[PDB]
Formats: sequence, structure tokens, C-alpha cells
Amino acid sequence: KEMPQPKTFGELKNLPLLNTDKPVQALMKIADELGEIFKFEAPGRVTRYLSSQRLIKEACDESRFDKNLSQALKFVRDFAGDGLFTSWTHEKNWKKAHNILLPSFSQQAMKGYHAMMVDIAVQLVQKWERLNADEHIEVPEDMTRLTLDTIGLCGFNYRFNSFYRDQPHPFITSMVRALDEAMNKLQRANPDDPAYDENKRQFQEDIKVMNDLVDKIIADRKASGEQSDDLLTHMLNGKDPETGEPLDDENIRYQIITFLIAGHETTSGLLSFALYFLVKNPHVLQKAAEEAARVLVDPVPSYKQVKQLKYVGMVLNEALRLWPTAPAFSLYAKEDTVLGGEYPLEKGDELMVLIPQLHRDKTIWGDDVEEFRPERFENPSAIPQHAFKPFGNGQRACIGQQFALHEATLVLGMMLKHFDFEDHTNYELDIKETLTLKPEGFVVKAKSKKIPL
Ligand code: HEM
Ligand SMILES: O=C(O)[C@H](Cc1ccccc1)NC(=O)[C@@H]1CCCCN1C(=O)CCC1CCCCC1
Repeated sequence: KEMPQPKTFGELKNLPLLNTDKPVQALMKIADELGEIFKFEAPGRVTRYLSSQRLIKEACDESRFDKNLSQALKFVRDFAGDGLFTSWTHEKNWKKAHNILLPSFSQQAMKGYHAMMVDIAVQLVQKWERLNADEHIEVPEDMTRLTLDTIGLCGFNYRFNSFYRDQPHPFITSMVRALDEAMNKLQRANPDDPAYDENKRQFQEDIKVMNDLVDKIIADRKASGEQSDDLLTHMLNGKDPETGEPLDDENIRYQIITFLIAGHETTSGLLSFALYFLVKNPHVLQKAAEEAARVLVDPVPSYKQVKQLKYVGMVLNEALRLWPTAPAFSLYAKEDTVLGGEYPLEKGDELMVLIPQLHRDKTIWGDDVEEFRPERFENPSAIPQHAFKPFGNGQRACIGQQFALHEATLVLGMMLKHFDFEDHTNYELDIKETLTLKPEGFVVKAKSKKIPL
């Protein structure tokens, strides 16, 4: 069958469709119009966007397809290097780093990160306890303070001290401006127009800021000998069981930059969306708050208690269904192959998985796909294979999944234990797009229940 394609712009093909502040949402709209698969061309580029479980289940067969670096990831690679997120599966450092780091990101490993995750969570709760009666919370702003600080502390025992600032730490200034440049480059017609020379100079300066802080951190740890409960420790001492080799200091730097990227707004977005859905769905808020009160019986939550928050976990999954904060990933065909019995592909041909659209497949979820219903996830094994992919696919799935969900469950549980929430402005969802998604301008008021820490 002949593949549908959206509107074109003469010799720029489909490229100006991405010249928008909200490209994911635009692509979602195209999928609604065109269906489960459409072709997208640009000068020198062809991809196919997939939206249905039927076709994505095939895309997710690792014998047939492998992770591709999207143009976005190729631009992120200029500062994330051959870290896990921006390496090809066949590069030696991918499987080396993968083997070394997998045990440090397991569910068992979360027991050892718990104490420092509580450190930052308590900082958030204390900030909100200390607000005056008149005052509101800037939700994505505070969630990002929390998630960045947690990965800094758990990852390399570095305190960004985001709750002590209005101005982001200079590393985060540089990282955010670099991520912005990478996303802004995708859209651009004539990349080497003199107009973008300033952009390029700033890009190089921000890479240097990031490299300088992180390489100093790594060198300070090597020159101290100190052993922490952190990823930097394990990367400095660990050996890949397969090659017998450690990571070198340049790759360790790339992994740290990678983890700081993920721990920024990709993780903070999940919390911001979950609180959005909770204040728009009071009966769901009631259930989640009741669970928190019943389960979190101590001033300091334990690891075991966070595992006990089943309903809180269901809320977070349902927020990942509607607004997966890392909303796409890319694949390539390893050999010539036919997709869904209808769409012949050549070796090297690219696919893109539009995760928010996969998660609105009515043939899987039913017609009420836009509703916020945590009960969809009461039993994980009711969900068909390959229907729910907020953390990607296969050996190239998110290594930080257990970390992100432990942190999110802890924090959301403590927020629900300690405060009542009010959508005082009747907030209208407005999703800003960077590398990730977030509900821009989302504000609430938090009335303390006056329960001691
Ligand atoms: C809700 C929060 C998060 C979501 C939705 C998420 C989502 C994803 C997705 C969809 C991928 C696959 C990317 C692709 O195929 O191109 C991925 C990969 C990855 N994520 Fe996450 N992520 C989250 C949090 C984190 C955190 C907190 C970390 C680290 C501390 C992390 C580290 C990684 C790494 C290293 C990879 C590459 C894994 C590999 O290819 O070996 N992520 N993430
Ligand atoms: O990067 C790409 O080739 C294509 C866009 C593109 C560019 C040029 C030509 C064709 C398609 N990217 C995408 O389609 C998607 C959706 C729109 C935003 C960019 N994007 C992405 O995947 C962003 C990459 C990752 C970064 C962290 C995880 C979540 C997103």
C-alpha cells in the first residue's frame, strides 16, 4: 500500500512542519489525520512515523530493527558523546558501559540511593511548608529543582543546591542552552547562514562549561580516593565482565552529562504531569492521598514503604501514557523487510515511534483514550505486548527506569501525605517542548496538613 505523507513546501519537502514551538504535538495531529504510518521527507532525509501498536510491535523486534540516532540525538552527541544514550549499539563503548552500569540501576540498587533521594524530597516538602498563605508553587520549576538535585547527589555526590537559587547552577545554564541549540537546529533551513554564527559560538562555549565542570568532578574524585554510594565511584572502579575493560575518563564524563540530561526535565516532567492530572481529577487525588496517608506512617519514608504505594505507581504510569516526557525514539532496518505485511523497507530505512500516539491506540486502550484512569494499570499483565513504551524498547530501553520511578513514587507520595492541593487558577494545559515535554506555567497552592517530618 502507498504510504500517506503530510503537506509539502516545494523543495523543502515536509521540513517546515517542524518549524514550530511544538513539533511532537504537530506530529500527533498529523498522525490523527493520516493514521498509523506516514512518510516524512526533508532535504537529504526520509523517515516514517509509526503510531499503532500493530506496526510498533514489529518495529520493536530487535532481530529486524535497531536503535537509530535521530537528527536530534546526533546533535545531542556533540556534548553527550558516546554515552549510553547517544551511542550506536555496535560501538564498543555502548555494550561496555551497558554491562558496567546495569547493576547500578537495578531495583535492588535503589535501596542504596533511597537515603539521598529522601534528602532532596525533604528539601522540597520543607520549601512548600515554608510558603506564606498567599503564595503559590511553580510546579515544573520545583520538580526540576528536585530531579536534577537527586541525580547530582545519587550520581556523583555533587550538590547543585537548586532549592537555594533562583539562577540555575552554571552547568545547568550551559546544558539547557546546548539542548535548546540542538532542538533549534532541526528546524533550520540553511544551517550555515551567517545569522546562526552567534548560535554556534555559544554552543562551543557551553560544551566547554559542561566538560570543565564534569572533568573536574571526575579528577577531584580520582585525586581523593574517597568511595561513595554513587555511580561515579562504580564507574571509576568497575570492569566490564565481557571485555575486562573499565570506562575511560572521557566516556565517564559523557555518561555523567547523559544522566544529568535525563534527570533534568525528562524526569521532572513526569511529576509535573502527574500533579496536573491529580488536581484535574479529584477522585483520583482522593485515592492517591488516602494511600499515601495509610502507607507513609513514618516521618522518613522507607524503601519498603515506597514499594507499597501501588496506586501512586498507577497514577505515574497513567501520566506516562498520556504525556510520555521522552516522546519519540528512532529505529533502522537491519535488513530488507516488510512492515505489517504492507510496507517494504530497504536495509538502512528509518522509522520514528511517536509514543504519545501509540498510547492513544483505541484498538488497545478503548475509545476513552483521553481520560485519566489509573485503573488501566491495576494489573500490568492486562496490557498487550508492546502497547506501552514510555521507557523505549529492548536492550536500548531506558537504563534509568527504576531510578526515575522510585524517585517519582517517593516524591509524589510525600507530596500527597503532607499537603492538600488546589488548582486555584483553573490552569489550562499548555505543553512546552524542549528535548522533553512539560506543562508550562502550571501553578497550584499547597495547604499544609501540618504533619511533622
Ligand atoms: C520518566 C523519566 C524518563 C523517561 C520517560 C525516560 C525515557 C527514555 C527512553 C524513551 C529511552 C530510549 C531512548 C531511545 O531509544 O532513543 C531512554 C534511554 C535512556 N535513559 Fe531514560 N528516561 C527517563 C529517565 C532517565 C533517568 C533518570 C536516567 C538516568 C539517571 C536515564 C538514562 C537513560 C539512558 C542512559 C538511556 C540510554 C540507554 C541505552 O541505550 O543504553 N533516563 N530513556
Ligand atoms: O530528530 C529527528 O530526526 C526527528 C525530527 C526530524 C528532523 C529532520 C528530518 C526529519 C525528522 N525527531 C523527531 O521526530 C522527534 C519528535 C519531535 C522532536 C524531536 N524528536 C525527537 O525524537 C527528539 C529526540 C529525543 C531526545 C530525548 C528523548 C526524547 C526526544
